[PDB]
Amino acid sequence: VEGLPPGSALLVVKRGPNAGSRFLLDQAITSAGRHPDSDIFLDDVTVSRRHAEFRLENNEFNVVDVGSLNGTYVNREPVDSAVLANGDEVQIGKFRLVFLTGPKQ
Repeated sequence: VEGLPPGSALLVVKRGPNAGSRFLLDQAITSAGRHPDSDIFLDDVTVSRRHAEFRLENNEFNVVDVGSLNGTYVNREPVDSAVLANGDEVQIGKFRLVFLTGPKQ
């Protein structure tokens, strides 16, 4: 995705309550959950208060499950963590997201 701040990435909701919504990943830790102060607020009972984190580490974005009830899935597989690649699908509750790489630093 050319039109993003250098070093950032984007998560797009492909399916779910807010299909079309998208969220910038441009910080060391981006929280995703039903907690009201989540950086990515996914307000559905299928989503844990603190469900996952998108972490920027060694110039790579990783998704980390932080003890969700239903799990965090990357390409349909539940993971404790995964280094994300362009086009990877991430499922958090009933939200189906795709991870898109942005421009380099």
